Amino acid sequence: AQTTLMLSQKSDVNYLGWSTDESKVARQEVYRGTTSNPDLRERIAVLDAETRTFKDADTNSGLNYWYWVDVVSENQAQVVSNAVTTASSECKPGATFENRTVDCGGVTIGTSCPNDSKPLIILKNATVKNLRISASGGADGIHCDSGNCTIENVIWEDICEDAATNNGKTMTIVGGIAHNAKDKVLQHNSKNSTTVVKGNFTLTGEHGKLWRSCGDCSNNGGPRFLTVTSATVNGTIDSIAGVNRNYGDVATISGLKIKNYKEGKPPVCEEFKGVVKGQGSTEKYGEKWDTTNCKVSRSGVSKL
Ligand SMILES: O=C(O)[C@H]1O[C@H](O[C@@H]2[C@H](O)[C@@H](O)[C@@H](O[C@@H]3[C@H](O)[C@@H](O)[C@@H](O[C@@H]4[C@H](O)[C@@H](O)[C@@H](O)O[C@@H]4C(=O)O)O[C@@H]3C(=O)O)O[C@@H]2C(=O)O)[C@H](O)[C@@H](O)[C@H]1O
Repeated sequence: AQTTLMLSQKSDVNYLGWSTDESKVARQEVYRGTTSNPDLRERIAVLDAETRTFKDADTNSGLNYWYWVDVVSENQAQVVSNAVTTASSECKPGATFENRTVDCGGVTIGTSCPNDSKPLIILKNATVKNLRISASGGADGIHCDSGNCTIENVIWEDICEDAATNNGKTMTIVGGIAHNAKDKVLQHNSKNSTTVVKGNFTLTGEHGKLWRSCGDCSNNGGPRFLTVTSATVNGTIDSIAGVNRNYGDVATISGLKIKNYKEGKPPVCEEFKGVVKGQGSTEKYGEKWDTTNCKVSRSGVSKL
């Protein structure tokens, strides 16, 4: 197998994002050192088998750091990633991948962020992994335009418009770090489709919503589904999910951690009235728990 590791430095905190193709994961260990020498690294954490991200806030600046992540299987096999520090050619803006998995090997891409009224990567029943979207060249992020798409270990240094848009059947977010400065992270426009969030997808900075079933799209309708099983918001966010109840949307949220979380701060699942473009405006009903459209108990959300 293989483990590909990437690092994002935001607000004096080091965020690690990795993808692994190991099958029966038992645990994952994070190693950190003050030099390049792997032999001098030390275990600063032993994590569970599902997370694909890690936050190291116990670092002092002025000092460079090297990181490695060791993915261990049930058969105790150890798949150590490449080193990342604070010190393929197919992944370029405007690219379209179809019916395959493209490993971007941790490269950075971007164009620019327009000022008016443009997808960076379009996936048609495909998967993209180990990709970093630059701070200025975000455009309209990643578009899943058909079939099942997986966006694995993608780091958004900043979000220009939308981080990822589900215009397909199923959009799965596995791990990844999404940063934004003052917004829509996951935009869902297709109908009879699902958006899955796991691998502890992490949002940092300032955000609007983690996920929003389009409220006023042209030819709007539903149903649209969201299933969050693992995610973390280490910053401020207006709300987590926005469902159109009149359209049959269902948001199921568990395994979510939020920095300084408190009832209504921020609201998690909110119900709206969806409208067709031009035929009115979208009104917010409010935050809801354990309803037909908002399937999330207070047990599924906790303070980071
Ligand atoms: O004509 C189209 O179909 C259009 O689709 C894409 O754009 C999407 C929406 O059509 C567009 O109006 C916008 O919508 C978002 C959000 O999804 C929508 O619910 C609404 O959000 C309101 C409020 O305006 C926001 O500021 C915030 O407070 O949230 C509110 C809410 O009810 O949740 O308006 C939003 C917005 O204006 O950005 O973006 C949608 C998107 O997928 O990005 C295409 O991008 C567009 O070109 C066109 O094809």
